[PDB]
Order: sequence, then C-alpha cells, then structure tokens
Amino acid sequence: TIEKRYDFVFLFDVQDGNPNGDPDAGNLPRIDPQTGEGLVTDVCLKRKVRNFIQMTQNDEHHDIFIREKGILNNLIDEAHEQENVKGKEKGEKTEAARQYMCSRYYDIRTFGAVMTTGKNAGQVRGPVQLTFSRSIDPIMTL
DNA sequence: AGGAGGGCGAGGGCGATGCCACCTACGGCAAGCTGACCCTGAAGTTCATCTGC
Repeated sequence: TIEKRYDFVFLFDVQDGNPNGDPDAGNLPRIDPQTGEGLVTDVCLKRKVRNFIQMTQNDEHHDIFIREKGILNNLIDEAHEQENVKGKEKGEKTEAARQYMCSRYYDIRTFGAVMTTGKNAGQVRGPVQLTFSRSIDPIMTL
C-alpha cells in the first residue's frame, strides 16, 4: 500500500469527439445545464483507466473488472472459488473475497467496485478516486 | 440502428405502555289493616207425620 495522500488535478482535452458523450438522457456530451460546462463522469475516466490497464498490464494482480464479457457476478464468484471457497466465515468471507478482488483486479485496487452483488465480495471504496471532470469553460456541442 | 435503465442490502436497535390511591359515603326495605266469616255436635226430646186400627 501507499503511504502518502496524493491529491491531483487531471487536465485532459477533447478535440473532435464526445469526451463522455454517453449521457443516455440524450446523447450530447454530458454538460452542466446551468453552466454548459462539460461533465466527463469520473466513471468515464475510470473506464479509460480500465482500458489502458487492460491494454498494458493485462496480468493477474492487474485485472480490470472487465468489459462486456465481464458479467460481474461471475467475476465476484471467482473470488468465492479460491482460498475462501467456504472456509472464511461469511463476515470474514466477504472481507477475504474483497481482498482477493483488490489484489487480483487493478480496478478494485485503484478505484472501488460495488461487489456486494452475488456471493458478496464486499464494497471497496477505491483509494484512487476521480471526481466528475468538468470543463473550465462551458463546452459548445457542435 | 443498438445501446444499457440497477446491482445490493440494509429498512430497527431498546427499553419503557405505567406509577398511586380511591370504587365509596349514609339511611331507610317499611307502614297497617286483615289471617277470616257461616255451619257441621252429642243427645235427647218434640213434633209432625203414618200406619194401622
């Protein structure tokens, strides 16, 4: 684990596309309606981190909490099919499954993952957290 | 077009729902009368009546 509380500003651009143009309440890039400032959802940037790590790390201890063929209950059950098959005493079983999701998956280590879904792998609060990235000036949507 | 529209799990926990006394006081529950008339008796004789003379 780390020992310093890094806090950062990420300034990223978008030139000729949707930064996070999937506000399915519509489709125009996610804007702040009262300012017109764009709102790249922090989950969009987290999915970008997921995709980068998937392209690059592509290893155990750096798994991604993956795309479409990533039905989450299946991945979470893969935590309950290991050292904590059943011998972890549900209160500790969830903790151990959560620990395995951390160690194995780079995303649950970096960000979190609501995993209390199938054989509940607990909640990870995501040491690294991004916030809704908003544009400094209001974005015009071409 | 084709999207996906929640997944999860919690929705009480705790104790208390009574404490206190009282649930009667007072007095009267009668008054006044009546509770029966009437007869019907034994024993004997009289007296009116009947039968027989």
